Amino acid sequence: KRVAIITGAANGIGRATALEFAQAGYHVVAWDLAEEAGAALIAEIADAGGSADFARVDVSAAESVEAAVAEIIAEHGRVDVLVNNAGILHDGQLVKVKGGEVVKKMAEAQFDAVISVNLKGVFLCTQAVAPHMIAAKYGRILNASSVVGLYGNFGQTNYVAAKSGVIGMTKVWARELGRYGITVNAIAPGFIATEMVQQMPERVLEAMVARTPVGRIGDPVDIARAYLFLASEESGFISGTTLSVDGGMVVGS
Amino acid sequence: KRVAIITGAANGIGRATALEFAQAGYHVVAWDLAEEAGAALIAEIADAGGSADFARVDVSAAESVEAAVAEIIAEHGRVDVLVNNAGILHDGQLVKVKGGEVVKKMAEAQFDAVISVNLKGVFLCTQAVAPHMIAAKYGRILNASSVVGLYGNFGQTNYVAAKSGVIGMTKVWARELGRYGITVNAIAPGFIATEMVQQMPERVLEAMVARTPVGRIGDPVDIARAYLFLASEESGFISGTTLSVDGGMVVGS
Amino acid sequence: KRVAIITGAANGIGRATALEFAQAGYHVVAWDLAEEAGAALIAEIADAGGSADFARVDVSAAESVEAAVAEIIAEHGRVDVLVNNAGILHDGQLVKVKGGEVVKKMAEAQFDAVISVNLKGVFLCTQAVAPHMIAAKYGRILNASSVVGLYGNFGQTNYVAAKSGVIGMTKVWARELGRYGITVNAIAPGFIATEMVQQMPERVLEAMVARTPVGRIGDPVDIARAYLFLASEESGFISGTTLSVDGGMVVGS
Amino acid sequence: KRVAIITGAANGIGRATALEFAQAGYHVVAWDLAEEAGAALIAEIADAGGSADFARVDVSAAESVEAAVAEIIAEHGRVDVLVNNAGILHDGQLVKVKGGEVVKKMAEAQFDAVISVNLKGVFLCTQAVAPHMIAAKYGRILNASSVVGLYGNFGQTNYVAAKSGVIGMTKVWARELGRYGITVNAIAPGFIATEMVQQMPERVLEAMVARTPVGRIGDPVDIARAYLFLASEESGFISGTTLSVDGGMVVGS
Ligand SMILES: NC(=O)c1ccc[n+]([C@@H]2O[C@H](COP(=O)([O-])OP(=O)(O)OC[C@H]3O[C@@H](n4cnc5c(N)ncnc54)[C@H](O)[C@@H]3O)[C@@H](O)[C@H]2O)c1
Ligand SMILES: NC(=O)c1ccc[n+]([C@@H]2O[C@H](COP(=O)([O-])OP(=O)(O)OC[C@H]3O[C@@H](n4cnc5c(N)ncnc54)[C@H](O)[C@@H]3O)[C@@H](O)[C@H]2O)c1
Ligand SMILES: NC(=O)c1ccc[n+]([C@@H]2O[C@H](COP(=O)([O-])OP(=O)(O)OC[C@H]3O[C@@H](n4cnc5c(N)ncnc54)[C@H](O)[C@@H]3O)[C@@H](O)[C@H]2O)c1
Ligand SMILES: NC(=O)c1ccc[n+]([C@@H]2O[C@H](COP(=O)([O-])OP(=O)(O)OC[C@H]3O[C@@H](n4cnc5c(N)ncnc54)[C@H](O)[C@@H]3O)[C@@H](O)[C@H]2O)c1
Repeated sequence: KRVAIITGAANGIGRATALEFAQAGYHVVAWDLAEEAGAALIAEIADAGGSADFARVDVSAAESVEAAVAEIIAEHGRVDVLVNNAGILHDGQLVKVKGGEVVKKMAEAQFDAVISVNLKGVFLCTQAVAPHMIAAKYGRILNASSVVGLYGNFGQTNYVAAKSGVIGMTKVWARELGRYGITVNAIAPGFIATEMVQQMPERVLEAMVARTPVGRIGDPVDIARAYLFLASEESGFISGTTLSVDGGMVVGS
Repeated sequence: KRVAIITGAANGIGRATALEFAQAGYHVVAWDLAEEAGAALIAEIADAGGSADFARVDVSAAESVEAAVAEIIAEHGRVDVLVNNAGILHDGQLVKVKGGEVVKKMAEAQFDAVISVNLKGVFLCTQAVAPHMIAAKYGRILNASSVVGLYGNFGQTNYVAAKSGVIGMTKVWARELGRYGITVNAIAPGFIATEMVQQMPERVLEAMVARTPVGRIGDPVDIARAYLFLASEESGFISGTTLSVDGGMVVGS
Repeated sequence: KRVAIITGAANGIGRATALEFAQAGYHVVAWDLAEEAGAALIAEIADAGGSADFARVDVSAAESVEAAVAEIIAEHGRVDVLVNNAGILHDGQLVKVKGGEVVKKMAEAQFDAVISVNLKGVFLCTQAVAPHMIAAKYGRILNASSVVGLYGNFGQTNYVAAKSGVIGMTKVWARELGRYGITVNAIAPGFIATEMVQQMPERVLEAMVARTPVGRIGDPVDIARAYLFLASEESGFISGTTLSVDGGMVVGS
Repeated sequence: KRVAIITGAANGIGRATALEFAQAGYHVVAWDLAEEAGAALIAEIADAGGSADFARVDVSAAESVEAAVAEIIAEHGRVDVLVNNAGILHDGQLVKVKGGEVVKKMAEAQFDAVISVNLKGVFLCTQAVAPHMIAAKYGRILNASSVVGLYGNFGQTNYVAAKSGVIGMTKVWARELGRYGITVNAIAPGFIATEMVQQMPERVLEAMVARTPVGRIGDPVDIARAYLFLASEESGFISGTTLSVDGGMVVGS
């Protein structure tokens, strides 16, 4: 069993990814802040007869991430795959104006928070697993971007900055780590039925479907399967790329 | 069985993709100009326990394409998949000057021939199977682009025009056909050792590999499995995209 | 006097560009199929104290292009700038299915004619001018692409193929011709108020503006001033790029 | 006189941009940390008969930025243009290895410092001028990206993240601000002859020119001119775009 670390595993796309990798025979190491959801995931994988650990790790805390990787290596001796999927949102206009003045603007903290998890988290986790991958002459680095990182989107300064930034780091690490048997790719999901989207008002959802050529909101499973494909020992000639899984949706103006 | 049309099936990437889809349990229809190699493909397929047909088809000839699609429908009733992989190269600088005179230039015919096969052939083939995919409310269209369609390349005015335009058409068709259960994607391969590439000077291949982060020339098999994955019934939320399989290679200037 | 060839000069963007370049002090050579509007353009340029010639040229016809470049060399001894702006539209769905049958489809000739003018024509004009730019060790090649070359669009298989493909050739030629003092660039306009556009249903034009961030249809002079800038002898470090002038409009799906 | 804020104005591209805007008749407010160099710039602009102020502003510090904008509005009543050109570099591999042993890795504070100036600072500055531009129904936001944000680059994890992220933020702001007469664009310079590049070894510089189609390193004035064009009151239909000024250079792997 190859070992795969999936961050943000306790919910949504990471939950699906975690499940898919386990069913495929990976030993899954699941990272998240959400401990109850974490244990629930493990219960789900045990019910499906898979092999996996859960660990409470903050991807944006260097000391937390370093300690987590050391424990994996001491227990299992290898990290084959890292999926950097942990994320957060705090949308809002740069400045929101009505009646001759600013009624709201994106809080400096809201900006910093989203960058810390969605950009800096990717850097920390990858930096931490890389030396092991190099020594093993193998690895798979898989980074969560977004369709929104390609086109931009209203109200998503911080989130777009992070997710376009993640594609950039993916291109760098592709170049640096190839010569060591490591590939580095990103995935850019469209609208996916995780909890945020499933809570959207009725009119907004059906417009989102109408704007999507294939005719639906995507499922976490769609992305999980995409990560599994990219992680294959047979996907050694795929590196430095961004695979869109967005039902053909392009974010109009 | 699901039916997959693979154009340019007789050699290289087409041949591997044909062998690959039939092994996965598709019924393959192989189209190519090269009858001898086409027949041998079918033989190899049938010996391995697969099912396939070959037909001599010039993808650039509308009448040829239309008849061949009608034959398939008459025999098998369906077209689940089309891989538009057939292509040719005829490289050359736009213009080559010396002694104050043009001494060589990309001939009109050689511009036209690459356009005809690599661009127009993709249009004709897709256009012919499209109505059958619509009625069945299911389809997979898969188009052969190139890394060089992304970045451009010295000496390839014609090939790059075709391969960049193929991505354009991929985006249109995704828009037009998604409503009918059809996805439309492209693959853009990097350096892949087909016949011609295998016969390139050792020194040149070495420099090509040196420019490739994962550290080798690619194999037809790398591409074959990429189409297979995009062609999956479980890959229905991937559409309008360009999947790069280039080992991380970026064509620098 | 620097000499600038403007193709499709009789109307729309081309007409504004010729007026613009002549006002800046270029000697303009206007190429178009439409002599009536062509000859009037020159009259107006002359009225304003500028310098310009008109020639009836089919940019898709190699002989007619070659002869016309020769005539310019014989008269003026030089070509400093070529603006490949000549274009045509013939839209339509790839196929249109009803009653279980194809009731309309993009005709082979529709596809071909747009490719011929919008892609081939750019190749022929650039090929014919290039040796003179090479001898002079100076040149500016400027290619008409479209916002729709970046994102694709419903109903535009042919137009998108050609415009995405024009960007591809722009990248090749930049690579081939830079060492001779020549830059090669493209512009991708959004919604611009030329003939057909100005005649579109008010309600449709209103929808198009609503999709445009800066809140209006563009004007041909928006484009003409962008070519002039790229054409500048002080724009010699811009090459291989695609300048978008689209008011921030992104063609949603 | 329109008012333009140029950040990182004391050296390199910022200095040339400040001089170019002054010569165009803008009142320039130059921002930088480098005070002596700040005074010298003002003295240069005075010698050329222009109008300009210098202020010591750390773009990464919210309090400093908002105090600086408030002083501009109190003194001049308007901010027409912001060029966010300030930047820093701290290069190095994610993980540097020899002997299957890690000899260096990108320090966390190294990652954080570059993100702080090159990404967050852009967000702070724009956010600080934007309400005034909205009130006035006019504005030009112009963000410094890099060719490296397009293709990635060995040893530039932190810098590429920032510069690719800046492009993302550019796309968000285009969407949000267009309705108020405000445009938002990025420029992506190639290799430009500022101090760092100028200090490069002979052999590395040679190869850099060799790999640049137009045959030289760019000059800061190349980029100054491009910012000026994009900031023109006649460039109101240019928004949401990234103009490359890189001499046709594409960063090979
Ligand atoms: N779902 C979408 O609509 C969508 C769209 C586009 C792109 N994406 C990408 O897919 C990724 C996951 O999206 P999602 O929809 O499943 O969201 P999600 O909320 O369902 O899951 C995020 C998980 O990450 C965890 N998490 C958060 N912060 C963390 C930290 N600092 N350390 C560790 N763990 C942490 C959360 O607790 C949560 O379980 C995102 O990073 C995003 O970039 C999603
Ligand atoms: N192999 C590479 O290095 C590489 C790289 C980048 C892109 N590609 C591409 O992927 C595709 C396959 O490349 P390949 O390397 O396998 O080339 P290939 O020469 O090995 O195979 C091409 C096949 O298409 C057939 N063919 C040609 N013209 C035709 C026509 N008019 N009608 C029908 N059939 C026809 C040929 O007979 C041949 O069997 C190509 O179209 C090309 O666009 C290849
Ligand atoms: N105007 C737009 O809305 C728009 C938008 C996006 C991209 N473009 C591109 O910019 C260019 C100009 O578009 P436009 O709106 O000004 O359209 P237009 O119809 O007003 O002008 C087209 C001109 O090209 C000429 N022309 C056509 N065919 C020719 C041939 N074979 N030889 C010579 N000359 C020829 C026509 O006579 C006409 O004068 C087009 O090539 C188009 O691809 C335009
Ligand atoms: N010149 C090149 O080779 C090149 C190539 C690509 C992109 N760029 C980009 O264009 C921009 C300019 O590059 P340059 O080469 O001209 O750089 P430079 O180092 O010459 O100048 C950068 C300026 O920013 C100032 N600065 C730094 N931190 C600051 C802070 N926190 N607050 C305020 N001011 C601060 C510096 O003192 C300096 O004057 C950069 O942002 C860079 O991203 C440059």
